[PDB]
Amino acid sequence: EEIIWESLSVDVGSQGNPGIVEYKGVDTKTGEVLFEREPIPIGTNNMGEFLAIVHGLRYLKERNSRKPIYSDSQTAIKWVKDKKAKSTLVRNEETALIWKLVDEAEEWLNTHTYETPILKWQTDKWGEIKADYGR
RNA sequence: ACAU
DNA sequence: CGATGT
Ligand SMILES: [Ca+2]
Ligand SMILES: [Ca+2]
Ligand SMILES: [K+]
Repeated sequence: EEIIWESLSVDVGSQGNPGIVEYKGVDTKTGEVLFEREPIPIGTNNMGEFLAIVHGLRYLKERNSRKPIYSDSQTAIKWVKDKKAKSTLVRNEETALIWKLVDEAEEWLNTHTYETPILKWQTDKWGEIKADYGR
């Protein structure tokens, strides 16, 4: 019902889907960019949404922060909860990098603990998530 | 249908 | 218009 302003917000941006993928995390309150991943040559929107959440978990754990993470992605929130990214993207030579990152993110989830609430950003009521790359 |  | 997902 109410935005939790003391939080981290994440989003993906891409050129094509599948296509070049990047992601970033921002302070929900100020918009300050806290991390940004170098573009990955080929991935999907949902792989990027997933990697952004997991990177957020790692970022907050390293800093002993109990802030929640917002994502607008129903898919990525579920994949994190399941510790399994059920992407349809072909695993081939071209997609090796994104798949390595996804595999490594799952591996981290399977070897670490966290209490970070992962919250759905309600775009229809609140506008675009603060980490949005725009049009 | 809903979320991107 | 297309694609990624539950
Ligand atoms: Ca998003
Ligand atoms: Ca966006
Ligand atoms: K659809």
